[PDB]
Amino acid sequence: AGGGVALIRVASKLADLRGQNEDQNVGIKVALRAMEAPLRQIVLNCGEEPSVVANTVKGGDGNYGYNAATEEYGNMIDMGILDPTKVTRSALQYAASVAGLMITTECMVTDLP
Amino acid sequence: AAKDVKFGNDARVKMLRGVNVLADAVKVTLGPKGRNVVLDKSFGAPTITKDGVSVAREIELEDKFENMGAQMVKEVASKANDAAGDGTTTATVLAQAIITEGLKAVAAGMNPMDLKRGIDKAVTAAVEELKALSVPCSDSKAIAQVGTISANSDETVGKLIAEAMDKVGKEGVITVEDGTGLQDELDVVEGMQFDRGYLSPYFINKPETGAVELESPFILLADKKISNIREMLPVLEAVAKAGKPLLIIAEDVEGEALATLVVNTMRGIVKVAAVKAPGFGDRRKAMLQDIATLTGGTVISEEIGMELEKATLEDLGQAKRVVINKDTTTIIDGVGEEAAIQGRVAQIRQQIEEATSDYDREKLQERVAKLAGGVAVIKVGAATEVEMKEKKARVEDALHATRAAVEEGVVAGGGVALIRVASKLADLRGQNEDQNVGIKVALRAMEAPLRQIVLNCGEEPSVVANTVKGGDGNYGYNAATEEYGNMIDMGILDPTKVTRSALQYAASVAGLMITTECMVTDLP
Amino acid sequence: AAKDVKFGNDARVKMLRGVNVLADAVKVTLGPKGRNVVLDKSFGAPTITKDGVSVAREIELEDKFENMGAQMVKEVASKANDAAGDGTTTATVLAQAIITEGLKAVAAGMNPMDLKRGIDKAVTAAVEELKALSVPCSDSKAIAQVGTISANSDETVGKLIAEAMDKVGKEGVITVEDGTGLQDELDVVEGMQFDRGYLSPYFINKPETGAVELESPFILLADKKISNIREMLPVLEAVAKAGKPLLIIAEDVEGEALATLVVNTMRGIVKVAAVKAPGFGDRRKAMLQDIATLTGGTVISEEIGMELEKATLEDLGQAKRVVINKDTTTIIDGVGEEAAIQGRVAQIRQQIEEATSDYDREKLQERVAKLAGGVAVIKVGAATEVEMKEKKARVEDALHATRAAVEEGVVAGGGVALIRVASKLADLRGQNEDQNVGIKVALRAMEAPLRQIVLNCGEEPSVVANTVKGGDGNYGYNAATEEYGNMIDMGILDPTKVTRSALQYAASVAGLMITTECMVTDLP
Amino acid sequence: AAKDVKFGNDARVKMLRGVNVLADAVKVTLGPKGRNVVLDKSFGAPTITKDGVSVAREIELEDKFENMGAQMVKEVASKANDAAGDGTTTATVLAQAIITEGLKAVAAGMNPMDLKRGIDKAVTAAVEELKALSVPCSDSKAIAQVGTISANSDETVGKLIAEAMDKVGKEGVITVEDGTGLQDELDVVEGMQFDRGYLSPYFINKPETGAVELESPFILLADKKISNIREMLPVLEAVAKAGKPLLIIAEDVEGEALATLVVNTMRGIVKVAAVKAPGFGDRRKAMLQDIATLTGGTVISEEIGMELEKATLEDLGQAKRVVINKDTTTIIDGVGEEAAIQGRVAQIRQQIEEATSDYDREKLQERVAKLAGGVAVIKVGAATEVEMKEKKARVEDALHATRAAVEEGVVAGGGVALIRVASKLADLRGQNEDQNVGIKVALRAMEAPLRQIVLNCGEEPSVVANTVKGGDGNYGYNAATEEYGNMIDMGILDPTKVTRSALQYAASVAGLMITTECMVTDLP
Repeated sequence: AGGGVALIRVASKLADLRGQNEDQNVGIKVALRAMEAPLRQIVLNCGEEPSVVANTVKGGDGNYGYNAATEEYGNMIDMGILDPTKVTRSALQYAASVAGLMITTECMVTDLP
Repeated sequence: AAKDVKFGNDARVKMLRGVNVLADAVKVTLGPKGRNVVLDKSFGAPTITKDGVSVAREIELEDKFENMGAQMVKEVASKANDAAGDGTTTATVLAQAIITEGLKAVAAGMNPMDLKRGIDKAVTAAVEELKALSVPCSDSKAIAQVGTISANSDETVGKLIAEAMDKVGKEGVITVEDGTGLQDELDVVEGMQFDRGYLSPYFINKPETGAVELESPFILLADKKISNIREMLPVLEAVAKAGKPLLIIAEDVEGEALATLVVNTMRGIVKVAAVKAPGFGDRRKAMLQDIATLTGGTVISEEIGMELEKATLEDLGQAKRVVINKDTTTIIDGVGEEAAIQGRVAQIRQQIEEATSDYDREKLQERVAKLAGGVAVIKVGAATEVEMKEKKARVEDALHATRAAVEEGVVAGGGVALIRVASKLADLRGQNEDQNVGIKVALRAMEAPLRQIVLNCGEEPSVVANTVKGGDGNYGYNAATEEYGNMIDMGILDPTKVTRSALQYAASVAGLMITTECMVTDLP
Repeated sequence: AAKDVKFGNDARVKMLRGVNVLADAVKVTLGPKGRNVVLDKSFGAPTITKDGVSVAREIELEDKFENMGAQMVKEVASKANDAAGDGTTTATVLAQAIITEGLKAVAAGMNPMDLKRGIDKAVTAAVEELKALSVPCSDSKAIAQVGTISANSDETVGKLIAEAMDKVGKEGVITVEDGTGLQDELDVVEGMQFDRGYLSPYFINKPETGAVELESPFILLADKKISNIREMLPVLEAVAKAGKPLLIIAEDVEGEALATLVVNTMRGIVKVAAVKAPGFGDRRKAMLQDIATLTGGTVISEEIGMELEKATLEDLGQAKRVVINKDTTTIIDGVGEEAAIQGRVAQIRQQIEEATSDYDREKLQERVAKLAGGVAVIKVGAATEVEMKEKKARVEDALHATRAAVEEGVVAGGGVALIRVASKLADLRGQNEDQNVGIKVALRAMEAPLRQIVLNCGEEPSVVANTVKGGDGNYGYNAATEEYGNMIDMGILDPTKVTRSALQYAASVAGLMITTECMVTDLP
Repeated sequence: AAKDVKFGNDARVKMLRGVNVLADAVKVTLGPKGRNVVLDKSFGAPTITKDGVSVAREIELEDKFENMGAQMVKEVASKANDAAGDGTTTATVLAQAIITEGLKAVAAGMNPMDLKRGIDKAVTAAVEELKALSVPCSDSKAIAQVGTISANSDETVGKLIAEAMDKVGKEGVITVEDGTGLQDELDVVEGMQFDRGYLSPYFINKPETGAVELESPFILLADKKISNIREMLPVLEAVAKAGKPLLIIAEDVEGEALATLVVNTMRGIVKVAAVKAPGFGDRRKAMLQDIATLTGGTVISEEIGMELEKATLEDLGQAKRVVINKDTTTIIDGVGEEAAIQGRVAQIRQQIEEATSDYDREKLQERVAKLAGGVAVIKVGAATEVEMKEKKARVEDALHATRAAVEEGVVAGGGVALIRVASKLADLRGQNEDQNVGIKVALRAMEAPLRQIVLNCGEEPSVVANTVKGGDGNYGYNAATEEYGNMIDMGILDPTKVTRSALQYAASVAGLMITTECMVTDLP
């Protein structure tokens, strides 16, 4: 289900995930909120309320989501808002990789201005 | 002196900056989960309070234009608080929301006068909707419930308020006093209360409550306007050598008389409070005569023959305790003959019997009610002096809230009445598009306070607001328990008068600010 | 006046800076190996002290907001010191740790209200754990041991306090006076103590202890709120010509009377201390009558008829010595006929035996206990005057420490009680993640004081902290000997009251500062 | 390299400043009473112009953001000019009005997407209203009228264009070039015009007129694409030894052949052009065969087995005069036997009456009409060169305006059509309120050009605009004569195409700029 609702559905499913350490739990919550973010950005571009739409989509299940183009909810597959699973998976994995590399960054070397 | 003048957009921008500063200072203390503001004191120990009234009182900005905007918002909030007993923070945040949206519209090119018309129409419709949504508080059960709610769910204050309003009536005068013993005491004593207050604010005996209180004071009654002090210099000297304070009420006190009264008050040698006589003309003279009988004194009338130099300590009226406030003055348990009061009530009621005009009948009925009903005194008793003072303050707050409730009922508190009303007024339209924009501005502004409360609670404002708007009636969001349902059952009650006054005063100040085009103020 | 307003992050950072400055100033004086702080003086000779109370007393910063935060921490630390007698530095460092960690968590994006909830829950659990860990100090041997420990391992002071308490009772009143001979002297004299303090600090005769002492003073007994000076002017003149000190106890002292009393104290012509009457109402009248009988004087009452003008020296109350502090006032050896004392105590006992209600019975029982117990005066003696002053200071410090011990027991001192309680509470949980993080913050803050002490000792903080954590019971690290063991047996004791009060006040101030969102202060 | 970014409001205000500078520079020349704009050239003599095209070309801002906003409005205005033939100033002022009002609305808080939707809806309705209001231009008298007023009220051009349209229909091909004598003569020659121009702007012989003009060209007709020079250099050497210009007609010219032909053109050894073959597939080959028959030459096609190497002068196409523009070219007097044209039109004719698919049916109609219609050339003569060149410019502008009027019609000029359409579209509404705001913005923006014209005329524009709105039909205000009436009767008129294109492109650029949130540009 495209339009950034696959990530919010996955985050809703994974809201019960846990880690070995409290910092791992904080990281999991960070990842879930980040997964929430793209749909919020889309509906902010649409001019609607981000949090209300995000919570409404979270309440639903399956491929039910908010259609940005028509500003009306329902099954995202039927209206034709399809994003390939590979696209979303690769985007999420690469964003996670770059963010993990950047969070652990401690030092830099650059040419002086 | 030289003045700095701003025109058009710049003045409104400065005004918006000032209002935003004041509203952000006072708005974090809204709701049960409201934050606290730390106020600096010259002594050294800062004061940390969750009361928005003190935060608004302490706010004053360096920039003149922003300072004046903040002062106007402060003045309207204080007027709302005095009229209703609460809602300073609610009035300020409502005003800020209306102001921001209206100034945005004005910058868009909207007509300020049409915007003000739309705001006024929407607020009038909101007042009508609030009156429709209110529930009566006539039965003693609801009175006790409201009194309990006001003082942090304490049943004791509720039953004391309920029994006081049963003994004296919903329209009677109820005053609190320190309890000698542990058990709370309620007694009814003769007395009256009028709407006239002190001439200048400095006569306040206790700055914490902003009111004037006297123990066993003398009562002075003059039928002429007091301007000269030499006339009653012997009277004040006799009062000072007697020891007991003196309360003077006449047509007016001003000039050198008021100046020397302030001098005596600030020096502390003589503590005397001045309050204008109630009413005007024949009604004023009749009320003065009634007060003379109540306190056992004599009215100093120039035309009759008595004069201030001729007044002696015997002529002065006497009471055991009086309370003076800028909005009203209370006389409690004045030493006077009960037979004299019986004669006065008999002559007033026969005057009513022979009266013809409706206005005179109503005024005489008000006089006889305020003369014969008396004052119901609540003696708040506890086990410790500090907890006695705390309980007295809580009882006074509960009494004010219950008075507002019995005057106008109670709506669902916690800022959900405003959002319910704004949801009910979705179809309101004006005669102009600018009026419709103003109406939408007013609706969003009424939405705002609940959003601010739930933002202080840390939850999402928009989701909670939409969930509350989805419901109907008194259904809303509870801030303390973070769970929805009926607000009346959970005890989150705000008097309809408080919300109505806050909304109306916020609308008035917002309209005055939107229709503002220029200033005059002193240079830095 | 114009005000400078800070919102959210900036205000919290300013408070963090101020608290950090004050805490770094005061924390270097923690522990036996604590450093010392140099304090400037206008005279020229700097004051070098290892006492954190003074270091806090002369902290005040140039930045208004940092000064506000530092003054909040100073006020709560002073409240802890007054309530307990010690723990100013511990409370300050605990507050700094909680504030720093809580501000970090708030900047992380979490709800401050849930953080404060978690802090309060963890601190309540810590108080319960401290109550569980405390050992009784009721018998004479533990009392003497605690007194010895408090007075720098001096057995004479501890044992003297031991028999003083055994003679007067653990709840009895004990005062310290200068002795004449070398040998210490203990005696019991008739007297009583009440918690009514002085009106203003301007009456403090000796600033080093912050108390008021009068040798052979005259006690005024008035049943009315002192407001006018002309009433007791003849009494003041008679006392001045007598030359003995004067003391007033009444319902309240305010206005020109208080102003002229302060003026006279500054001039020194007449030494007068202003103290309110104990209790309120009929109970206050009863306590005033008890004091009158104790001093042999007569109560000047409005209902009797005689006034302050008609008062005479022989009707005026007299005592050998009185001590006045902001928290309490003590009457020592009031000159009164013993027959009247036994008559009054007998009539109090028959009132008790005829009393019915539990509250009145308890009030009369405490009244008779304080009336009949008397005052056990301690006359500390030494060969040299300066060493006798030092011994008196040690005796009074040991007296406060032993009072705290007998009130709430003793725990393993040196900051290891907090780390043991944190080890016990490491399994605590809250209703939300923010509450859990707040509990962790509170536990780490409780860890902090031992780390600071061992850092002052120069050893490794974390290693010693974890080594003490691995232990159980009162096992802990000794700062002086740099080797572990049972803290109780090694002579390092802190009263449970001191630690509990320090932790509670640090938690309260930290929650108030974490929930702070806005400020109002005067511009530079 | 490194780039500076602006977001949200700052980007919009920068773009607004740039568009404001552009519009204030270009709109002062709007209307018959337009002001003068002086422009520098590095040569030494400033130029003074009253046309908006030159000012728009010469204008740009030093700051990158304002600059790029100016160039985007400039490029949409240039697109409007290229499509319609005029209207750069009207399109630019319309764009400025929409942009200003829409950015004000966006700053007010309305959603930019809904604003763009409303603007687009209003503009589509305006296009429909303009189509309804358009007066058809098909009569020869209407052709004379549009040619006259379009050429500064010069009627001779009106009649000349009239018999041009009479000879070669309304949709035929009409051209004007330099001529001899005093009289103006018209002749029709066998020719056509397809929509292919030069592949590179460096092939141009007459940069002043922007046309690759060749006198007696000798064209090449190669069906295959030309990349290198080996197979096509025999043609170059043949035309070099024959001394005739070469033109190139091919499916697509690429490789270094284009570069070397441009180089040889620069050196002046031989003039060589390059024009694409219109269409693609087999239709392009068929119409290339048609061109070969028209010019009497042979097509070089790889499908028929022959190649470009053996292309010689005797078996290749030739023409008398060809004008190559950027988008289309005109072949004039294709030399060749008329029997070839007769055979070709016959073959195309049976292609019509045995055509199966409709689309191909209309395609064959246009092909046969284009081939058999011919090209009409008009010859302009006068006394000296300067006035006949001025007449050349006037005739070219009149011909373009006549073509536009024939294509879409004639509406009232001077912005009367826009104000009339805006008045007629007063009740348009959208789905959302922001859409209605955008519709009102578009209506006021299309009101604006007439107001600007009146302001240039010296009169205040509000009264004139309301007076013209009060009227109906083509009634409007004549700026030149300072009076009202039927705008067509006074003759001041413009083609419907110009107004429609100006409105469309102004709306497009305004929506694009309204929806802009981020701007990326190089650092200063």
